[PDB]
Amino acid sequence: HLGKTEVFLNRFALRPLNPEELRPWRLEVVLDPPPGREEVYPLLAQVARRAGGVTVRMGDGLASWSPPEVLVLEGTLARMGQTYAYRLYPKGRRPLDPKDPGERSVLSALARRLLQERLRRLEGVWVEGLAVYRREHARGPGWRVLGGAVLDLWVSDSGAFLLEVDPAYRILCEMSLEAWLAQGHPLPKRVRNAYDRRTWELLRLGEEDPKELPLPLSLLDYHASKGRLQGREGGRVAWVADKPIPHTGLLVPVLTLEDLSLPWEERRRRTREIASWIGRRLGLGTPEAVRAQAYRLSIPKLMGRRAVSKPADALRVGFYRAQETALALLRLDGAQGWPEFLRRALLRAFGASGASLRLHTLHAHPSQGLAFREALRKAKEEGVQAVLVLTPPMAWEDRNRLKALLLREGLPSQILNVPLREEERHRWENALLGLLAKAGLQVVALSGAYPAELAVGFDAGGRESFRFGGAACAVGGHLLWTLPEAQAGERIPQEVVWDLLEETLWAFRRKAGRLPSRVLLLRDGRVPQDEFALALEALAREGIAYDLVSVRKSGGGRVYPVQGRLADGLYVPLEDKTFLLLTVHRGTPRPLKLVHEAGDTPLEALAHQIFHLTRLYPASGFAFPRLPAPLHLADRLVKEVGRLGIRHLKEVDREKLFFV
DNA sequence: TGAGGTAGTAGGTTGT
RNA sequence: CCUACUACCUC
Ligand SMILES: [Mg+2]
Ligand SMILES: [Mg+2]
Ligand SMILES: [Mg+2]
Repeated sequence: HLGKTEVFLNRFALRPLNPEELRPWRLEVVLDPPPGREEVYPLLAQVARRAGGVTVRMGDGLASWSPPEVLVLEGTLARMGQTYAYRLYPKGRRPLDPKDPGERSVLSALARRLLQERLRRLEGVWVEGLAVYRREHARGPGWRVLGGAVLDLWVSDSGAFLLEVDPAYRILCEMSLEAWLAQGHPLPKRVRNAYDRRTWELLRLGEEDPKELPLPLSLLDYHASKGRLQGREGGRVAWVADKPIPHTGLLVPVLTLEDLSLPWEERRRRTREIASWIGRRLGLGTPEAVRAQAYRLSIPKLMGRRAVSKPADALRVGFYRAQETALALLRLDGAQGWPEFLRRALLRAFGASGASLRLHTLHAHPSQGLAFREALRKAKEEGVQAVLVLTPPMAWEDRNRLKALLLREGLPSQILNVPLREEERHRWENALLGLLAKAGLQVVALSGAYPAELAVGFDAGGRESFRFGGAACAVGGHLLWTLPEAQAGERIPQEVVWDLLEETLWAFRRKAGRLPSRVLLLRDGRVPQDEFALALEALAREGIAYDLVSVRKSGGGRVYPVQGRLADGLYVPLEDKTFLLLTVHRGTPRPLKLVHEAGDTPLEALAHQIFHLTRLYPASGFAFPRLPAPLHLADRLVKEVGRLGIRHLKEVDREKLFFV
């Protein structure tokens, strides 16, 4: 199993803190008028920033790595109107212990402030936050592309600086939203006001006069009175958007699509060079790239009717559990009837599978109106389970409407763009897999022994002020989804998690004849304090064992091999109850960083299962998703519900995956 | 709307 | 940490 290797990650070990840095200067803060119980953290922190030097926040005070005699121990900070005045008092020096978690926390704070305060005063270039840009990758007429490392410098257990490096580019332009438009470039989709820092969604140009424009004063007079039209020359009008709003000599463009990924090996090179450079110029010593041992993991045994290397091959071999089913066709283009090949391809797959299938054809059209909805009612009534939609590229709005309409009839839909050709294999072969998943068929499954019988993933909606908390089970070592719950933010209500979970327990109970022994709980991103409290409590009582795991996409940094190829499916244990995974294999892989939040399973065992769940995804076809099937499924569910409403999911079978 | 990835651009979860 | 969108590559 454990085909052990050794690969170092994009971190670096540097000189151990000196005695002085272990004894930071302590200061006291006297801000009058006294802040509100609620207005402290953001204020008390902007006071340190104001105080100058490498100083951070120290609980109810400040802590510095700079002699008080070079700080601004008096001044006045302003936050949200009120102008409170501050006053620092030098109050000794307390020794800090890196061995302690709580103490080390502030030292690492100072260390980041150090890195920022010392990088800013280099003859180099910009320093946008944690970022740094040495050279220039390109300098076209109107745009400039500078390249950089994004950095972080913290303190370890032993008390030595740790410097994490990761190369990154930046697209910055000089020309105005007018000189750039006159230079001969199409209208951007994003603009940022040059008096402020707020941005807009540039909709069009205004066929109106600046001076004679009626504002809610005079348009050209507004920006004039505010002294914004000095040293410049406002051009023509422009309808920005949040309902339009007048605004082009004052606006600036946000370049993105207009006007290259770093090669895998050519990235680790620039990573070390930037390190040698940041330690040499900052007097932090010779960077010792931190290496770690990895483990090649067991290959997944994905199996249709017969074992298979990828879900797409399940089309010529057969499905894992194909039941009798009938699909439908909806052409929003000209012609009628299934294309010859899409039919041959389906009958073969269902031939192999052994189940019988009947292709239908909807002789209706959306434009008919309600006549159209009954065309569906009749289709469903005749036994149709899912419908393939051949239509030229639709608009987002028209797309959701049609999707939502069919769902209101209990018919998931897989869209496929009419400009189609037989030799576009991957295209329509995936279209079929996606249709079939939506129909309720289990394309492939996993052969093997896994610690948990049930695997559920939780995520959170998007868009509008509110989100949708949602989860989706995976019965036995078939997949299904549950009815989501609209919530205020990203934290999922404690009893909402439980109820969502309970549904998957009971789903499993329906499939097997018994409650699960053990469940694998996968939360997308960080797991807000105690959002799984009520959940894990219950599982305990009900005598079913568990494992919670933060699956984080960002923050896994990089991981390069000491020498040779980078193997697919590396298990890279890090600290305690936390490890990496490079679950996939053009650019440079971004490893997932998992964190065992509760349970007693060996990390090696979790990593194994998690990695295997990767290949369980139905509409994947010729490539597997980066995270586990359940977590990836919860993502899309949550996404589509938030996209086109929860109101439609009412009459939709939970075993049908409409969101894929 | 074939799907997966990584790579940009914004804006901003939770709990400092 | 996450929520989106856009562009390139790949089967
Ligand atoms: Mg999330
Ligand atoms: Mg997500
Ligand atoms: Mg799909």
